[PDB]
Amino acid sequence: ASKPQPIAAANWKCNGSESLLVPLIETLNAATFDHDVQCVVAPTFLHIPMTKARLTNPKFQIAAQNAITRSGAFTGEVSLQILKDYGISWVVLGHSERRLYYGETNEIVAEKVAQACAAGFHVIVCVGETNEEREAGRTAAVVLTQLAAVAQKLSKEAWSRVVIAYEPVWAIGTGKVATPQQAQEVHELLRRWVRSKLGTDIAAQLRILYGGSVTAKNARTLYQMRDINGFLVGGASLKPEFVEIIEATK
Amino acid sequence: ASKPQPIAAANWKCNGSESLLVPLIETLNAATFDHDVQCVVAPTFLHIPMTKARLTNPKFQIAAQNAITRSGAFTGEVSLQILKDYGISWVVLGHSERRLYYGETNEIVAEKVAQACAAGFHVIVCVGETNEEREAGRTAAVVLTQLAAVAQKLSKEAWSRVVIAYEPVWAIGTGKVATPQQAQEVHELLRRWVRSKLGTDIAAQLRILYGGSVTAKNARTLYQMRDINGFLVGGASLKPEFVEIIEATK
Repeated sequence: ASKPQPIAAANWKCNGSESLLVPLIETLNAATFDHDVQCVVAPTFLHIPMTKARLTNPKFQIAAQNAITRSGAFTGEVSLQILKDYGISWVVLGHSERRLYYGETNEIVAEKVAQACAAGFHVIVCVGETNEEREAGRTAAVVLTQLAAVAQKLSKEAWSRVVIAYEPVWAIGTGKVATPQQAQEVHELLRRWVRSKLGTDIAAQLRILYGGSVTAKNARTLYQMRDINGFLVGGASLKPEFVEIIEATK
Repeated sequence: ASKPQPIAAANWKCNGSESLLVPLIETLNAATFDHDVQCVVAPTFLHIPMTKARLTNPKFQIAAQNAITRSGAFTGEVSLQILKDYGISWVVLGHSERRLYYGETNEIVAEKVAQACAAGFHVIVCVGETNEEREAGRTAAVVLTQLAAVAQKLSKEAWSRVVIAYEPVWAIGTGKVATPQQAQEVHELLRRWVRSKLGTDIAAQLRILYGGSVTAKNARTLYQMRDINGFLVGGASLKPEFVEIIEATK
C-alpha cells in the first residue's frame, strides 16, 4: 500500500562535543521541511540536555541511543524511566554495535523493546545480519529471528509505536556501500513477514528505515525503493548534508 | 604511614530524576566541612549536565559512572574524550556491576584505566570478590589479579591519579557490610601489593576506599581502620545521609 510517514533518524554515535553539535543543531534549526517527515536525533546521553535545550526544528524528536529496562543498581547505565522523566520519548534499541560488542541478545533486545513500549516510547528496533551470516545464506533466518523475537513480546497495538531499522552489518563491517537493491531486498522480506504475521494494516503503516551507509548522494535513490521508509544515518548525520538526507524522503 | 587525603564518592547508579537531584545538590552546596576531604559525585550521563550546572561546593568533583576508550563501539556509550570536553575529570571504572552484567574483563577495565589516566582523569578503579570466590579461599587471588591487570598498563607516575575502591560484591545492595576488620584485611592486602611493586611512597599515598553498604551508622567505625581512606557510597549517596558519611572521614 502507499508509503506511511517517512523517518529521517540521526545516530550521533558517541561523537559530537558542544563545539561540534551547536553549529550542527543551528543548521537543522534553520532548515525548513515542507513535507510530512519525522526527524529523529539520537545524541549521546551526555549531549541530550543541550540538544533538548537548543533543538527547535518542529519535525524533530530527540532519541536515546540505548537504555536499560529498570532503574536501580546498574552503574554506567541509563534506564527507560530516567529518560522518560527527562521528557525523552524515543529510543534506539538493538543496534548492531550493542548486539556485537555489548552482549545484547535477541531476548535482551526484545525485552527492552517490550518495556520501552509499555513506558510509552516510540522505538527504533535495529535488525541486521553479519557478513558471515549473509555468506552462509542465512540473511532471512537471522533478521526474521531478531524480528520475531521482538514481535513475540508485543501485541498488535504495540506496532503504532515500533519502527524497524535494517542495518546491513555485512556491508558495514566489510567497508561496503550496499546498493538500493540490496537494501530493498531485505526490506521487502521484513515487510512480507510483518504482513503475514500481524496484518496488512500493521504492514502498511510500519516504517522500515535503512541503517546502512547513507549520504546526500545516495539518499534519494534509497528512498525510492518500495519498502524503504527512511534512514538511520551514521556519519553524514553529524554534517550539514543531513538536511539534504531529510529532503530526500519527500 | 599517616593517611593521605580521604575521598567520599557517591555512586548514583541507574537512579534519578531532576525532581530528586535538585534539592540533594542544594544540600550538598550548603554542606560545609572542617577537614580536607575530596568529595566526588557520579550522576548518570543524562544527569551530569544538570549537576555540573548546579553544584558549587568546592570540596566536590563530578565523576562519570563509566566511559569507553577511542577503540570501543560508540552506540549507547560515552567516551573519555567526550567527558573531558564536557570538563569532567573523574571517572569510576571496573565497577562490579559492569564486570558482572556487561562483560568487562580485567583487560578491558585496564585499557579504560590507562586511557583515562593518559587523558588527565582521576580514576576510581573498582575491585572485589564474589561470595563464591570468597568461599573458595580466592579473595586475594581475585582482587590482586584485578589490580595487577590494571597496574601493568600503567607506570609509576600514573599512581597519583589512581584510587582503588574495594567493593566486596556480597556487600553491594545487601545490607551486609564487611566488618571493619574484613575490609581492613583486604585494604591491607591491596596496599601491601602496591608497595611490593611501587615502593613506600606510592603505597602510602594511594587512597583505597571501601564500598558496600556504607551508611552514616557504620562509616565512622570503618574510617577508623588504618588502610581505609574513605568510601564509595551507593544507596546512601542519594540521601542527606551522605553529608554525615563525608564528615565520618574526619
